[PDB]
Amino acid sequence: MPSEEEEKRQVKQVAKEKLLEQSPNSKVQVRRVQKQGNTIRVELELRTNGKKENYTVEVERQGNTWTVKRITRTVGSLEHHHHHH
Repeated sequence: MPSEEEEKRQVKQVAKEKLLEQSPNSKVQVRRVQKQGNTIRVELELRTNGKKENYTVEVERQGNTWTVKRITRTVGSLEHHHHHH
């Protein structure tokens, strides 16, 4: 029986390893998970030297196997410095 509880264990592991394939110097941790039918959107948080990029590895159920639809990264823009020197 494909136990739903075990499905999180698989998907979040696939998700983190993909981010570790994109950036082996970074240490990734799970941030948020959403079961949406076949497609699980797992938000993760990838931490690096002076970087912290929130990703979303959107995985899909094809048969028994979990395939990555996309790896999304948080979009950046110019901010307003709270601290001024």
